[PDB]
Order: sequence, then structure tokens, then C-alpha cells
Amino acid sequence: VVIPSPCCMFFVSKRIPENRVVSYQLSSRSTCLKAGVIFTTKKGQQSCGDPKQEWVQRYMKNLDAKQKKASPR
Repeated sequence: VVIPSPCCMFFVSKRIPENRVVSYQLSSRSTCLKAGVIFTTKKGQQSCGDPKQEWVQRYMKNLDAKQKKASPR
């Protein structure tokens, strides 16, 4: 699983509910909204997650563990 670097135009007003988020997309460049991550919801939304926050990090943690875990549902 590899992601390029999708950018947005506004940081999430707040964290997100893990029960709605599905996966994030890391973005890095000096032309977008600074350096942060992008989280998509299940409904099909995509909000920019702030790395300084603990939910993008707390999320990236359980999201990176999928490497050794294989649960489709």
C-alpha cells in the first residue's frame, strides 16, 4: 500500500472518530497546506489530519499495524 501526497485547503476542525475513518494519505510538500496527513471517512470524505494531534498519530499506529494483521472485516 503506497500513497503519493494528496493536498487539501483546510485542516480538520478537530480529530475524527476511528469508527468513521478508514485510512489516511500522507502528503509532503512546501506548496500545500504545510506538512500534515489526510484522513478519509467511510462515507467517502477526506479531511486533512494534523500530525501534531494525537489522533492522526494514534491512528497511523493502528493503521501501520495492518502489516502483520490481515482482517478484511
